[PDB]
Amino acid sequence: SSRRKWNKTGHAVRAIGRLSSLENVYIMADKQKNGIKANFKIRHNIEDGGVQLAYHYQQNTPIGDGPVLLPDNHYLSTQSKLSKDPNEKRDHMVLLEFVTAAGITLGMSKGEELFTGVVPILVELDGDVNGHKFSVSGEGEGDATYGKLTLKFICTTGKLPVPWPTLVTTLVQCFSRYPDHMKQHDFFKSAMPEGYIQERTIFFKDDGNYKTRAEVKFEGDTLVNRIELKGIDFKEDGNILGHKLEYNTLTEEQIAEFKEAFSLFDKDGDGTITTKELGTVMRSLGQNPTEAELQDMINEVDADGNGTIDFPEFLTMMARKMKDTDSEEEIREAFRVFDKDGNGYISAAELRHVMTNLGEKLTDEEVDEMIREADIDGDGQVNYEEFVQMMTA
Amino acid sequence: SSRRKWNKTGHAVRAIGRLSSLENVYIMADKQKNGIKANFKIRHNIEDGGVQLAYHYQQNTPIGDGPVLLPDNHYLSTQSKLSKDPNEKRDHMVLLEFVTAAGITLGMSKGEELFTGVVPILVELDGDVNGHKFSVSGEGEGDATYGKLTLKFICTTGKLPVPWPTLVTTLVQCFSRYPDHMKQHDFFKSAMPEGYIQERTIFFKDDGNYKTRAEVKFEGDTLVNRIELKGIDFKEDGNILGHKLEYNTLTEEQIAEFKEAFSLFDKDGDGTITTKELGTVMRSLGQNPTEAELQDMINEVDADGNGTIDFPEFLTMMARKMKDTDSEEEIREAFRVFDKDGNGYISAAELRHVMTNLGEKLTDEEVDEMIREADIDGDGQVNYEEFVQMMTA
Ligand SMILES: [Ca+2]
Ligand SMILES: [Ca+2]
Ligand SMILES: [Ca+2]
Ligand SMILES: [Ca+2]
Ligand SMILES: [Ca+2]
Ligand SMILES: [Ca+2]
Ligand SMILES: [Ca+2]
Ligand SMILES: [Ca+2]
Repeated sequence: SSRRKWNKTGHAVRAIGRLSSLENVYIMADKQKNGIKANFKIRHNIEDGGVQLAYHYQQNTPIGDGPVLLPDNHYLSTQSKLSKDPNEKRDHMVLLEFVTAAGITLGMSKGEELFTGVVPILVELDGDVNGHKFSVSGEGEGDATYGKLTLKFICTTGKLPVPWPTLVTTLVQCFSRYPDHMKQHDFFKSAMPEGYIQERTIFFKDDGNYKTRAEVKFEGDTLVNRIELKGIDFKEDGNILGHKLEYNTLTEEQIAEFKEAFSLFDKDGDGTITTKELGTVMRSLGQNPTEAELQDMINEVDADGNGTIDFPEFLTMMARKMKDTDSEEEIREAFRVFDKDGNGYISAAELRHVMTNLGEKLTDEEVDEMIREADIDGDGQVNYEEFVQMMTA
Repeated sequence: SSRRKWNKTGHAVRAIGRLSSLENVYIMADKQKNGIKANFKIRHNIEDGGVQLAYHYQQNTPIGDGPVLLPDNHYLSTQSKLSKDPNEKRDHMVLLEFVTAAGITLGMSKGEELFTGVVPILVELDGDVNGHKFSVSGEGEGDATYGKLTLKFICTTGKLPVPWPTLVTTLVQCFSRYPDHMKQHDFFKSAMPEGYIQERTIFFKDDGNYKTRAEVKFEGDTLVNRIELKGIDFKEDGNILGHKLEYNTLTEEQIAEFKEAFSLFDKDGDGTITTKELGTVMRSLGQNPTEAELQDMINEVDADGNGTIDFPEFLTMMARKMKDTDSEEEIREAFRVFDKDGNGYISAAELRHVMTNLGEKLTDEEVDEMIREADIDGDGQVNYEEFVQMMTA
């Protein structure tokens, strides 16, 4: 029973750790400066084990003179993916991010209209850390409907004197997705096109700090983020100047596939799936759930409780990994949806029917090429074994 | 791009399947009968692949004449674990379940008082399926504070003529946990001690049906469920009479360890952790978060949005499996909490301090035995490597 004592005590201590390790961006109004303030912590993994904490303090204020939206307390949730470009010989970072706003319970600007489509982005940074001067240039696109950013950054001075992950937060929160009931709390878009000034201090525990000032604004059709950074008090042999942090190089391909699938449900392209939209899709495939049943389905996956499914919630649902036998049954059920006449073979006619009903457009010849790619035995249709290979390999 | 077409289309079809496979018990009032009705579906795994659906329809009405609570629409969420007793030679089933009520947004009987502690349970069933007569007897305990049931059932007529999993739903929803804001919607406890009648029809797709009637009531200190079951139209070679269903024999031990840990937080024993309680625990270990920070922590794991953490939410948080490197860092952080003076060794004095502050009672000699079990090199303290072995092996 000594072991029972160790276990029970260890569980309680670990519970406290799981509860307190949140990396969300917590935002409040700053009415005195006609803007907002924020605070949060980032946990950077150290190579070969450990974490380097980075404590962030933030303030934003408008550049122009027009009225802006000042929010109730809330937070932003972010997922980032870092990678490398096989063809690029300069020191660089490729970045993909999804961000959503939450923390205000369902009971509920001109700049918002500037973000309804895909917007080009330019980022320019001049830095000086412990006297080491450097510059960074980036370009890409933002798609606020999905809370999505995609950019590539290059060090334009040679070798970057600090780790790329430490610069991610410095290198456009106007691209966050604010849900319908939170539109009156989106300070960032409300300040456009004239823009805002964003300032931070970032404290690296047991090491130095960065101080940053940036201007974020439209220049023509392009959203531009221009930044100055100064770092002081860094240790030559610490995790930053010593380059001891992990560069975390699920896949981009898969996420893009899931985005395309999401769009088949999201008929009006506003970035969320309503009961009306889900029902339209289900009826097109021959299932006719009631309004209450549709709402029961949505409720299960509705993380922020606003009653509709956004892309990150859809992504979470589809990313959940299954027991190999549960995944097997899921594929059998999918096969039955395609095989409309139940004869054990999916015909070209059946495949076209399912695709066009979902809302996809393609020619008969394109449908035939799909059957060809899957049709191992050459009989002109797709049997169950062929379907499994197509879906899982 | 044929493969891209297959993938995107398959994702949409699988999404529809994940959304529509809910097994929750959906409850509504039945005002005409002074009771409730419910409907739900159960998915039974078939050996070697597939699922056997069982469509459930349910009605409950009070036995006695006193006033009862008639609920707004809501649902019950259930997790079940089935197992065998190595010592038992009779045909049998061991069962562990946790059930909670939800589906009513935070904006908000005498029988309730009968369930504040641990209550003994007796279950008796007489059945007849396609003319095959059988009986079942079970005994165990219910602990509604945690929504917990534990029982063992025996077939008292010999070999059971149907699979054990098909009888689980028939074989005491008064043991469900209703959260504070939902107490006025708990019909089941409000009907006690006189009790209620529970009737169901259960339709097994492509096969026969069960019809059941049960009386659920107190006899002395014991909650008793006495049932008659009649099954008709079953196929001799189907999944039921053919015994082709899986018996799903995470661990009971681990769950009990986690329950003990939960109790260290839940100071007043009401089955939920408030910000006051979490703060009390954190302060006892030397951390002093503000009220707003405590609420931010709770919000992340607060599935039903009522603002506090119940045992199944705590269990979900602690069951989430980590990347091996993330789990490694979690254990390093736990070690630092124990090692108060930071010298790299946990002393008996330090271990006692952490345990007694959490609220555990034990003697100095019992603390020494814990150190002994972990102290591989015999120096009287626990170093990091010894701690890792104790926590992970
Ligand atoms: Ca939509
Ligand atoms: Ca939502
Ligand atoms: Ca067919
Ligand atoms: Ca074929
Ligand atoms: Ca409590
Ligand atoms: Ca809760
Ligand atoms: Ca020590
Ligand atoms: Ca030792």
